[PDB]
Amino acid sequence: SSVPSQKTYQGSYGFRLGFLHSGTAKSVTCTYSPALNKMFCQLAKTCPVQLWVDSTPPPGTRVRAMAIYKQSQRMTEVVRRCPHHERCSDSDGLAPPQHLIRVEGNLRVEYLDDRNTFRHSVVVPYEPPEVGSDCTTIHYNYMCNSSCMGGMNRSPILTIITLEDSSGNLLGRNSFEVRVCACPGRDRRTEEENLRK
Amino acid sequence: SVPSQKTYQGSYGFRLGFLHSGTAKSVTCTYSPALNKMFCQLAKTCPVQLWVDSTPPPGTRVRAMAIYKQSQRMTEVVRRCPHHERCSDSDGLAPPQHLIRVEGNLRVEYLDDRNTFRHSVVVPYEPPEVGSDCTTIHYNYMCNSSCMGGMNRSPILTIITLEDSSGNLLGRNSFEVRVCACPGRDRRTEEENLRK
DNA sequence: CGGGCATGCC
DNA sequence: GGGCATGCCCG
Ligand SMILES: [Zn+2]
Ligand SMILES: [Zn+2]
Repeated sequence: SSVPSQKTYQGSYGFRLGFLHSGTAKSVTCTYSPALNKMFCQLAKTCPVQLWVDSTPPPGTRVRAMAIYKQSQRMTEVVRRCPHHERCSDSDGLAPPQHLIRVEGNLRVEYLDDRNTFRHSVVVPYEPPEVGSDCTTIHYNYMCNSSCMGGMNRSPILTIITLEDSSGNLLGRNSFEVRVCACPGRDRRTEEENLRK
Repeated sequence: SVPSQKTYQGSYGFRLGFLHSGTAKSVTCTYSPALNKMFCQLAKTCPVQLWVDSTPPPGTRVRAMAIYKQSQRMTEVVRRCPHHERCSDSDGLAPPQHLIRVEGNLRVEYLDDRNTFRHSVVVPYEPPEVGSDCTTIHYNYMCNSSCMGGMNRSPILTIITLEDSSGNLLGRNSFEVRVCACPGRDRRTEEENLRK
């Protein structure tokens, strides 16, 4: 019916994202390309995303992740797990089986299947960093490959990360492209080389 | 539990023939005598010829069923993967879960077995048309051998049985099937892997 | 159909 | 990491 905004918005708290530096060994479970602003990862493997802010949002602030198709031809379509993976019983105990994006390690995670847009998202309460740290790290998992037939079917996606108050009002927004694939190092390297040809 | 795959020509001298289609990369259906194996593309016509020495009785039928070839999966029902089951490729006769359809036969019947839950497709036996010495059935395979959540790279066999009207066996033959994007490429590859 | 390549897997 | 199996796009 409509399309979510993907416009970078630092907001009043100076909200931005950070990623580890991981390298490009042919596989490697998760690697991020600064050149492409694109995460490359394997199915069900830890994808760390760092949340950086300048002030600190109030308690009750939430951090939401949602996938959308990058291409305008599919952008109104909801990003979901393919029929196979939806039915494969790899439940972590909380994530519903149709959801592409999961959060690891957080008892307070909530999954939303919006009644009106039909879009899936996963949301955790915002927490300040630990002592000795400058950022909050969320561990995401992507539960289908970009290639899965009947699901993403090779269509590229964006993950939109939004900072929101308790009622769902926008406080900040950032995004990154993601490719979920068998060989993240190889594929990251390939796409970076295509940028130099 | 596993249906028999024992070849028997039975009293009517029942056996199968296949077109001799060669190995151009993407030939739609091609059969390897050395491998007794059909290689074919998803949803493309796969002609299977029925040859008999004498005409079986009125009411005879011809059934096709797929089974897994490897012992570790032989007990599992062969079915289409979750994706293909749900794609919009119905012919309005075949159940969406069934791997094997018959095209061009309004008298086709499909069965899910009471006890084994295996799928099959059955058509009336018809004698060859005038000028012909065999009867051709046009099968279609509706999932690739490689499909995740289904065959998932496990080899299958198709078992063709000739049956009387009550289902009693008159004859049986079988062939391996690989459903794939490039049947010629893949046949030539397999036949080359036979050699030292 | 199919050269050329994308993308699974070990 | 290499490679090889095996699928898809658009001419
Ligand atoms: Zn999937
Ligand atoms: Zn399939």
